[PDB]
Amino acid sequence: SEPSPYVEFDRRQWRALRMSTPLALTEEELVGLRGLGEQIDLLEVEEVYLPLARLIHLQVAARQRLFAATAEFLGEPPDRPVPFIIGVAGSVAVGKSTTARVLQALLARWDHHPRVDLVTTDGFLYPNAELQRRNLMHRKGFPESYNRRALMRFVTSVKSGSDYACAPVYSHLHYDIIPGAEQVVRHPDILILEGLNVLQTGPTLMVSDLFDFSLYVDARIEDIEQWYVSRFLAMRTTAFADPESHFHHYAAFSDSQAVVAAREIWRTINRPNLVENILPTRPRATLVLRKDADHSINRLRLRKL
Amino acid sequence: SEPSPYVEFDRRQWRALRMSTPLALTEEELVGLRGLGEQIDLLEVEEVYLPLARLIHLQVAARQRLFAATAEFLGEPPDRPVPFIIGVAGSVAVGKSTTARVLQALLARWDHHPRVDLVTTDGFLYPNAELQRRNLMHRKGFPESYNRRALMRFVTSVKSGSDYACAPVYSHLHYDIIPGAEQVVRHPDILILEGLNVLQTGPTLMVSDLFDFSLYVDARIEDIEQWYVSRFLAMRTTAFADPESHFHHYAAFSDSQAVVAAREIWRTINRPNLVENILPTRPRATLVLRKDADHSINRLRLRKL
Ligand SMILES: CC(C)(COP(=O)(O)OP(=O)(O)OC[C@H]1O[C@@H](n2cnc3c(N)ncnc32)[C@H](O)[C@@H]1OP(=O)(O)O)[C@@H](O)C(=O)NCCC(=O)NCCSSCCO
Ligand SMILES: CC(C)(COP(=O)(O)OP(=O)(O)OC[C@H]1O[C@@H](n2cnc3c(N)ncnc32)[C@H](O)[C@@H]1OP(=O)(O)O)[C@@H](O)C(=O)NCCC(=O)NCCSSCCO
Repeated sequence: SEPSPYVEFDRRQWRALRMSTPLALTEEELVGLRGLGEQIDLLEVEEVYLPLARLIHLQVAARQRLFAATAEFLGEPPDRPVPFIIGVAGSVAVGKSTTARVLQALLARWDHHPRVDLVTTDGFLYPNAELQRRNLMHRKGFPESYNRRALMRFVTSVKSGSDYACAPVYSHLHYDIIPGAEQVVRHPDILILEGLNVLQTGPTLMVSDLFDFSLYVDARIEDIEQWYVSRFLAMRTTAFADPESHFHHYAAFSDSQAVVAAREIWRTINRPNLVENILPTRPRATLVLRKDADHSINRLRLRKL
Repeated sequence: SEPSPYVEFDRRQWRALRMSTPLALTEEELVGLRGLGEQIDLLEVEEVYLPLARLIHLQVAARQRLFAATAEFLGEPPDRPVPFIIGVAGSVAVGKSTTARVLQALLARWDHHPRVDLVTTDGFLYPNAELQRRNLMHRKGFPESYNRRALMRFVTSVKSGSDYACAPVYSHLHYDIIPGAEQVVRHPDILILEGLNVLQTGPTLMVSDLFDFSLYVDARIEDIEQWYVSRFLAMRTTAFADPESHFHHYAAFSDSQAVVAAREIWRTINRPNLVENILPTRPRATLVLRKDADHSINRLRLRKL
């Protein structure tokens, strides 16, 4: 009685689209792809990520057909397909990075055996020096803190079938970009771009306009704040514990101080960014994975149109 | 030495992509599709619109393949394809409406014989009453003067394979929407949406996100002002001449007054709208037809990626 471009699913419903897709991941390999605080088990990989993987390959061939028509039209000469670009977006601490890692492993282990790369956009973040100069240290993560010009070049270069294309490297440990570090990407079959900012749209063409498929990992804003604070507290004995950690001073905080500090940074930087720039981007993602307070994925929204 | 998602053409180059596409339009039929002030001849239809028509059908099949994958995935039941939506955008008086009419006739006369409809977005303009109430009479044509909610419904409804979907009707003569008038669209093979506003992007999903192909008819902003003023002067003896014309008072203007009036409305309403909302939309169109001062199409920009 009122059409929608979306189709909504239940884990029970989605679970059924797996068909007879092979589970090529061990419980040992899954654990190494897992992020701090993530609750993902093989059952979810089976129940949720397998159908998603199937759907994606179905479309990788169908999309390769499209560029064929434009090629047949322009009447140009291949054997090297157009890379299939996938964008993964989500809030900080919502688990998008884990989702991206699983998705890569799952896709790379497919009969025809593709070359699946994964690049995180934080490598296109301006160096801390440039941020201070632009007065954006307090806005790290916002669309302005990234070198969107460079990011666009990279993706354009890769999808154009460039032989070699490389990107800068970000160190979460040093909270800055690594001097002289490069991530090289040579003609991949599927490139996964993961970032807070990736689904952004605008006046000029943007990276989002070059995606062939996009995932938005969603959760309740109040639940993410919890995951964030939790992770923060747990990093006192892991990352912050390292002397080279930029936030080594946090390691000594007490459960009490830590929760305060964590909440401050959240409502001050991460929350505004989520509400203002990331969330407004959800409507356009191809697939939206809605997570529950327990980190469990129980609802899925697919773009049929 | 720096990739781009576009490919630029010369009329000579583009002219060559026609291959052996049949010219099924008479010089008599072309004239009836022509707009006041337009200089389009069969040569241009042959030289420019024929390759474009070929390219479009190439992609209509390739795109139908894509929805097939999503269908095979969801494992649903067809014989009635997903309508192929084409958006045509451009400034007022740039000729987009003529371009749209030619494109429709050209496409509808193709071997397999498709059902090609054409809807103009001005029918989704709020009635003059609603505009006055919202204080937008001076902003007729801007994105806010349209009922984007209704427009989105319509297109969504049609692409969903709706049996019947209908739209309101706008009268250029009465400068308002016709009471009780409906344009009915029954499961078309290709729906062409033509409007100033169609390529607009935003926070939520928009009509532009549902297009499968888009044309942007471009020209020099200074040349359009000329075409506009010219047309205005010529409408004194055509449209404005009719007693029922909302702008019947303009028919009596002298060449002098008319040019003044025309220029006022231009720099006041149409130009701002062009610069502010329409032009910023060009980068995203699939095909950009650049017209020359003589109304001739001499350059084409295609989105390869
Ligand atoms: C730098 C930036 C923009 C990075 O955004 P991301 O999208 O990468 O954040 P996300 O939550 O997805 O983190 C991705 C990975 O990066 C890890 N990570 C994040 N921050 C740090 C860190 N400081 N040290 C070590 N690892 C970190 C995080 O644990 C994930 O690892 P795994 O999934 O393998 O377990 C963001 O963390 C930031 O700094 N935002 C504003 C300032 C801020 O939040 N400062 C607090 C610093 S201590 S708190 C925990 C990280 O926010
Ligand atoms: C109503 C609106 C938004 C319509 O925008 P459109 O995109 O349809 O304009 P566009 O230039 O593409 O016109 C499309 C057709 O609509 C015709 N047309 C435009 N205005 C009128 C009119 N007032 N009376 C009769 N026909 C008209 C025009 O000649 C085209 O016909 P053909 O291609 O078959 O020869 C626009 O004309 C408008 O009113 N804009 C702001 C106010 C304004 O410009 N007022 C001046 C009124 S007299 S001047 C000539 C039309 O601007």
